[PDB]
Amino acid sequence: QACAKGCELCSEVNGCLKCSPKLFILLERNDIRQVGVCLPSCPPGYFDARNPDMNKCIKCKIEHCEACFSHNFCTKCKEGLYLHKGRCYPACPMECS
Ligand SMILES: [Cl-]
Ligand SMILES: [Cl-]
Repeated sequence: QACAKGCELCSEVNGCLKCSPKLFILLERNDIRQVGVCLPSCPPGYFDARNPDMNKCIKCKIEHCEACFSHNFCTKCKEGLYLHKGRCYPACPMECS
């Protein structure tokens, strides 16, 4: 008992579905069935979404994006860039040096 270590909610087929709140679920949609792992931190280019119940790694390979709510779609760009449909756009508010 009870699931892969660190896993709270566990499926015989898809593996972990909800990690304990310490950890971050990574859901690698690997061909073809989906499999979850529980990680202490997310892999490169994943944003780590924290929530009171749970944490999750969300793919966020968006240049100059600070956060993604859902897979590769930015919900907050770095200061001075403009966010439009999940992407980040310069310019660039005194002057722009
Ligand atoms: Cl990163
Ligand atoms: Cl923004």
